[PDB]
Amino acid sequence: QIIGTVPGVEVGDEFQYRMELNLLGIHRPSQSGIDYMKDDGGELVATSIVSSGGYNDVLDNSDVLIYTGQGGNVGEPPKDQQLVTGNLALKNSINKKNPVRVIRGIKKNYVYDGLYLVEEYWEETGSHGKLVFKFKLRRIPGQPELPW
Amino acid sequence: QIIGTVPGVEVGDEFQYRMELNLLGIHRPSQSGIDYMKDDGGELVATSIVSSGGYNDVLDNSDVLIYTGQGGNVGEPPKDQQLVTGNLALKNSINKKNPVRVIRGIKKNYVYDGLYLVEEYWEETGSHGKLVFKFKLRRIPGQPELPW
DNA sequence: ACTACGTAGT
DNA sequence: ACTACGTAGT
Repeated sequence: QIIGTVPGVEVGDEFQYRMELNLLGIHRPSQSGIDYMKDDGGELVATSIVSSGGYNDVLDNSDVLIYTGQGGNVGEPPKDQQLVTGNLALKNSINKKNPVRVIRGIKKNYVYDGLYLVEEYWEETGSHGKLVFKFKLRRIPGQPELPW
Repeated sequence: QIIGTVPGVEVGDEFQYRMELNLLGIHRPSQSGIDYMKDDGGELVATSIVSSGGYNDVLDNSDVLIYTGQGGNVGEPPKDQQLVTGNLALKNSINKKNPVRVIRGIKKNYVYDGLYLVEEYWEETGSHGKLVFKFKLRRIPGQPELPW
């Protein structure tokens, strides 16, 4: 479990499978969009996220990404998302200011996008009355650009 | 889709993931235990099976393997297995006498076991009143032995 | 749409 | 036990 850059993995590197992300220490979960670990202390912090067509993420070709919290049956019946696990880790990552690897799903299937910081999160009341989290992430300046 | 030996894959070769079986043309399905294809004609025939702790397969260290049909919620509520798809392909493979690759799940995760022929199948009435298929497969003589 | 002898992590 | 922004094939 490593925070920040992973040796031998360059911005722009592409992968066919989630399991390659795991083999290379980029992103461990087989399906989950958020990976996290405990820091110096009991607190969870996020290490990497995957945005691949789930959940109405907002990805333009700018430095800012809006990333939807996991769960609540968003993207069984609708229910409130919960500030635990990966959602809570992303939140905590706001205070820690730790880098977070971002992998983006591409319609060969995944690209490493570089490091981002989580700048804030908020709650939204979906079209169903249920809570959804949104995390605003900003790419750290100085990284190679990606074409899209 | 190839019947029989796959170039560069030796009896005794091991693999961590089902997806490596697929990449190498050993076994295509991501989860399904039976892979099949159409032959000269409209008929399905089996090309490979995976025995990995599902379904009460009978695997001793002999040349004969008893392989359970798929479905029926065996290994939702219990229901009759059906002679279609992979089950039907294995059955048809009795008449075709075509080789069938056998991969065995090992408690790094999978081993290629060599080629077998399907010699017969039968039906069994499980402890639930529902039908289950059993296929008897016999390893073709002349192949390297595996330790167990 | 839907079946599937998958997987990792907590 | 249970969650999960997986997958391939038909």
